[PDB]
Amino acid sequence: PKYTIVDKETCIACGACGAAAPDIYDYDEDGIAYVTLDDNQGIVEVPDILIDDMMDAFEGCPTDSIKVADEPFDGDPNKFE
Ligand SMILES: *SCCNC(=O)CCNC(=O)[C@H](O)C(C)(C)COP(=O)(O)OP(=O)(O)OC[C@H]1O[C@@H](n2cnc3c(N)ncnc32)[C@H](O)[C@@H]1OP(=O)(O)O
Ligand code: F3S
Repeated sequence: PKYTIVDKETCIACGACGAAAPDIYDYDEDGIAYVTLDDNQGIVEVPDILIDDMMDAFEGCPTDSIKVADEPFDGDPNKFE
């Protein structure tokens, strides 16, 4: 399975992610992206139908704040860094 999460400390509101995968990434009140599947905790498996969009957002983010992994992040966007 794939999991995704936004590192809110490195996100600078580039806005590429919400457009590429609106069913995965949205913006909080401060304009910072987060994953709507699981309240940005990187624990819900990304639906198969949304993998391509996820990849588009992952590749498009200028700050590499979107992370993609094969195991849950359990809330830590830098777990695999
Ligand atoms: S990043 C936010 C803080 N930065 C700024 O405000 C920077 C001013 N913008 C820039 O200098 C350029 O936008 C970036 C991309 C930061 C540096 O350019 P890149 O050469 O790395 O190039 P890309 O052009 O491929 O970025 C493409 C995409 O970025 C998304 N995008 C660009 N500009 C915007 C705005 N204004 N709003 C939303 N998205 C924007 C698009 O998703 C686009 O990429 P896709 O790969 O097609 O999804
Ligand atoms: S900088 Fe933030 S707004 Fe989305 S494209 Fe990258 S996570």
